[PDB]
Amino acid sequence: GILELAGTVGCVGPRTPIAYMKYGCFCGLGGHGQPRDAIDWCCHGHDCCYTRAEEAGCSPKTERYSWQCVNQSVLCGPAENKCQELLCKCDQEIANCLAQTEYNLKYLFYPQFLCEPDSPKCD
Ligand SMILES: [Ca+2]
Repeated sequence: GILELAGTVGCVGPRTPIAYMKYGCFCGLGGHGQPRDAIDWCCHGHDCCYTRAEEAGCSPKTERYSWQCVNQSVLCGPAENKCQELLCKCDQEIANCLAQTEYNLKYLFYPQFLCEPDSPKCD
């Protein structure tokens, strides 16, 4: 859920999870176009992961799962069901992806209407 997502990102990265609430073309609700930078690419991959999760009958925004932060690393506990395993994997992935990125203020609160119609395909 959003709680785990915020927590996992906060656990590994150098900045507040809120820094990615509205950034570039993909960090934030929905998203399309050309990912503006490394951070935006992390969000694109995360959007893709969440979509796969949603198609599997999971609820990315609220489905709770067990995890732990040890030495700034996300540990996904033994998953009970597939959805818990998938979501933790998704959040763990974006948290790791964002950890070594540089933040570009020009993309903070970037106007979504400037984002192109075509987006990169999901893996
Ligand atoms: Ca998004």
